[PDB]
Amino acid sequence: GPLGSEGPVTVVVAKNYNEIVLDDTKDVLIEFYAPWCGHCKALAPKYEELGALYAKSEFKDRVVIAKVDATANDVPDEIQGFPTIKLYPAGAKGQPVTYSGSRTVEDLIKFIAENGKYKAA
Repeated sequence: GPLGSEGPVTVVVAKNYNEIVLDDTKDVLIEFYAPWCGHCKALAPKYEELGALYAKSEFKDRVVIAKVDATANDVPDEIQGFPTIKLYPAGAKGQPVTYSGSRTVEDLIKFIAENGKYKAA
């Protein structure tokens, strides 16, 4: 049926991050960010290219690239390092892979691929 619309990576706010990023249906990579975070602005290229490929290649119904505004949405988890990249596997949604977030897609693949249960790589 219908496929595609706007923004590949599922930017799930803290409001739904427990419904989309915390879903055991697949491995979800949540990248906490902000609107003024120059870092996220550099991480988006990978989030749109990876997210798009993850949501439009051979895993669109599998490991999904998620995001959330750590400054626009009150998350239930604390963050000592802004931004952050938590990976909620499809089995370990209770002890995700909290991260700092870098500017590399290769590390992302190996991320949910070594951090993920689905091993999307």
